[PDB]
Amino acid sequence: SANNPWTGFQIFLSPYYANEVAAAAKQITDPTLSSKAASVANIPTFTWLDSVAKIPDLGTYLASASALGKSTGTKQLVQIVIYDLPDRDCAAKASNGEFSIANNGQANYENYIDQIVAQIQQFPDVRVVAVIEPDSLANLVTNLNVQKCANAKTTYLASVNYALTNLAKVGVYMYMDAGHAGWLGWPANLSPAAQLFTQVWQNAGKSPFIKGLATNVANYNALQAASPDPITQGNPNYDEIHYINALAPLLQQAGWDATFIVDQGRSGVQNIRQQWGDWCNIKGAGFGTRPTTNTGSQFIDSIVWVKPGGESDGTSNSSSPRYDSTCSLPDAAQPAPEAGTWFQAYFQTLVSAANPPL
Repeated sequence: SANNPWTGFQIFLSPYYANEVAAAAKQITDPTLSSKAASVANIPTFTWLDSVAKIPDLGTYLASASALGKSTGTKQLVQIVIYDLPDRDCAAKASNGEFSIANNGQANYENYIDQIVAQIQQFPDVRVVAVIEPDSLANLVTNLNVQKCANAKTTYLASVNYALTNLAKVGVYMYMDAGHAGWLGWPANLSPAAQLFTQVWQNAGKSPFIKGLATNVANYNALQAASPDPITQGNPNYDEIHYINALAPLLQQAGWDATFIVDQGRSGVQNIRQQWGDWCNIKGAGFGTRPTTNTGSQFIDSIVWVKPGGESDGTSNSSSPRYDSTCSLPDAAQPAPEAGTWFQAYFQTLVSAANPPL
């Protein structure tokens, strides 16, 4: 499209990920690998607003970005993930969301959005790009047979709508999560997905700030695969570019000339999964293509690092109340700590296996 949110902006680097990476790099004993690891702090990632407790951090990042812009002569851009739906991750065996549909989930989520908007409103000289609710709408395409998802459908739609409608009022550029090629990219899922995303876009007023969709968030697919990963058998859309090429025209027909961003933060190593749906701490993952607007596709505004590589996807301890057995599969790195917390061994392998090399 004409307006790529990233062009002409300097991405604000997460200080939290920078601190995690710096602390991680000094534990890496090999001096050469340690310095490659340290350099990861210079690679832009998305900050996950996975709870209300993260909202004050958003405020600090906006204010810091505003001051950095002025100190360096640049316009700054802060990258966030909106990730706090009630009954979050409805098809998972476990979720870490603080809100539940049964306990005023929708009102509580609206207040979470209101607090985010109230921060963003104070810093108009900082641009914000937001990924909207990973692991949400995609479940409403393929997983309505999951009773928790069926029961969450109206709340997911209403809450995502509230986020889109109100973040648009403060000029946030938004990409709705849209799963990945092995979820919604199956040819038979493309039209139901397009119908859902278009309805969501319509309900939120077709705001031009709703730029399109984010794919491969927290996943491991190739953007452009040299040869199909065996996990993809039966799906001609075996990588993200095939998925996006197939989905984009369906959105365009509805009057939404949507563009896309693609997570590649853990895509450096292909052919590491036994089944395509295995998502938790996949062993042997490497850092992938660094974020860039040089995407190789008319439809793709940026390759991004949404999931911050090195933060666990979930614990492998079956005694945890948050335990999801996906995290104990043979292709999941174990033992693994609780979701979101630092997983040092996994980070070190992400560095060692980075492709392109760091």
